[PDB]
Amino acid sequence: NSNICEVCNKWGRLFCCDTCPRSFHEHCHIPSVEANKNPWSCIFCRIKTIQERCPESQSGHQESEVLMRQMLPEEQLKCEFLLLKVYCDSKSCFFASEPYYNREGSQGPQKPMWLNKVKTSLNEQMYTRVEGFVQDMRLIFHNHKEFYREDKFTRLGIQVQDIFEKNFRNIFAIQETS
Ligand SMILES: [Zn+2]
Ligand SMILES: [Zn+2]
Ligand SMILES: [Zn+2]
Repeated sequence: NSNICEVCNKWGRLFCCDTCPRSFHEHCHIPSVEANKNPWSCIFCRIKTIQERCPESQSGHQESEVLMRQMLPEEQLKCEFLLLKVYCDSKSCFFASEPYYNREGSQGPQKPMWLNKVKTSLNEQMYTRVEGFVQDMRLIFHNHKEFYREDKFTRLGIQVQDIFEKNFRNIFAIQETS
């Protein structure tokens, strides 16, 4: 197994996957690494299994259809993995915890949103469709763009949104377009 957490790239108390060489901190893995389960398979392995069981699940899809899917076990897992892929980027630190807004010439957003709030919402099964999860994720970056206006710090939101959107297209097998 790897000697660092796959998500945060630090050593520490790590749990090792039995079917691939990745390792995780307890709360870096999503869902949080399970108490028992020998062997244990990480979320990367579980996602790969879905694809292997149904190769046709990788044919192209329309975003509009994906968003309307109910949050059954497989779509729940896919959103957990997409969330994890965002946390894997170090720039996710800016969007992880609850923000506050006091900047001359800007007003805070009507509906603040952050990664740990989405994490909790997934854990507590508060989304009924894929749409609910994707809307909250996109709202994080949209709030950031709006608040920071012409400050160059707005680019952090563009960067992390791009990581989200690429991973969304990959995980849910969105039809490639020009
Ligand atoms: Zn970690
Ligand atoms: Zn694994
Ligand atoms: Zn199939």
